[PDB]
Amino acid sequence: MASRILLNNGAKMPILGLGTWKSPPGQVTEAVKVAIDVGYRHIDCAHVYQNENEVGVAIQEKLREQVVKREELFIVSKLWCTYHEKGLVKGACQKTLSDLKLDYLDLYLIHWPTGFKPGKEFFPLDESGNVVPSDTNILDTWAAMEELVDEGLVKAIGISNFNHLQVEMILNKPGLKYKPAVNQIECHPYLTQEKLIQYCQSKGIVVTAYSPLGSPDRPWAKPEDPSLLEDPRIKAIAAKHNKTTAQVLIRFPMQRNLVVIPKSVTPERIAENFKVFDFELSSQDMTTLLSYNRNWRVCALLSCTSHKDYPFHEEF
Ligand SMILES: NC(=O)c1ccc[n+]([C@@H]2O[C@H](COP(=O)([O-])OP(=O)(O)OC[C@H]3O[C@@H](n4cnc5c(N)ncnc54)[C@H](OP(=O)(O)O)[C@@H]3O)[C@@H](O)[C@H]2O)c1
Repeated sequence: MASRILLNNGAKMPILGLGTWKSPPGQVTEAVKVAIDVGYRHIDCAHVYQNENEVGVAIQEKLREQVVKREELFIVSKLWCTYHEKGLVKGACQKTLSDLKLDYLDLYLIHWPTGFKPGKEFFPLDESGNVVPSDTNILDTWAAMEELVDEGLVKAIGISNFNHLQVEMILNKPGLKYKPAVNQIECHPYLTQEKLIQYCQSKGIVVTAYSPLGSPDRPWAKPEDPSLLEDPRIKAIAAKHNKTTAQVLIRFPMQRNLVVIPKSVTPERIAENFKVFDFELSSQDMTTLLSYNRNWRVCALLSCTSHKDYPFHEEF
């Protein structure tokens, strides 16, 4: 297990990163400082998480203290759905850069394939509760992403939550200048994603697995829901290897050649989650974990199921 994967822009991306969705702003600065101290070199961020300024304070302190050099960090952020318009993309990227205290991102993703009406609200609603869409299509948003590469604001661009047809749409774009480097998708033993991963990998697109622990802090959790960290079958694999259940759930995507971004704000767990480079799951263990698929999603963007570009009607 090598620590970085080569992307199609020629850059190397650390295969383990720290997630920041739901990390409270008064805890995420310490979380990111601890993560960099214990070896993380990849941080996954987004404007919609409302905590980039505090993530940026941590990054800046570790660069100032010379704990790490900027070239050794791999910082990812995402363009929110209300900024898909051509004339809004650069300013969205620059606001994220200003918050993170950076002069470039290593990777900038389209957060969802669905564009929404621009404005202050992240989920603009009609007087009945549906998301109000944008008419911009995702090929014109991709052209605006390509401009950020050519202006030096980002080293790589990619996509998130795109289905196979939508990835194909970008790959078949007339005049395509840069292929997506990454598709960041939900992936864990209850949503194993075989077909979409195979597709992306065959095209040289690296897949990042989000919610690898099943997001037990997601807002909309219902106790009736499946729980990866408590699944006795996964606890038994961890017990066999003398590791924690979370460590098995992080190692699993790594052995599928995925990048993985577990979130924690707890210092002991941040350190434990990084100690996954010293054991191997067998092929039998990997096949067993894959057999737990149930097509269960943490993140289904339920307010957007009539948007033309909603990604999850599609088999994959
Ligand atoms: N592209 C997208 O649309 C999208 C969507 C969802 C997620 N993401 C990205 O993926 C990251 C990871 O997904 P996620 O935040 O949904 O959930 P996750 O990483 O699956 O799970 C995070 C939860 O697990 C807990 N935890 C972490 N390590 C643990 C351990 N060793 N033992 C027990 N519990 C542990 C955390 O608690 P504490 O924090 O209290 O320690 C937190 O409640 C996000 O933070 C975000 O960066 C992207």
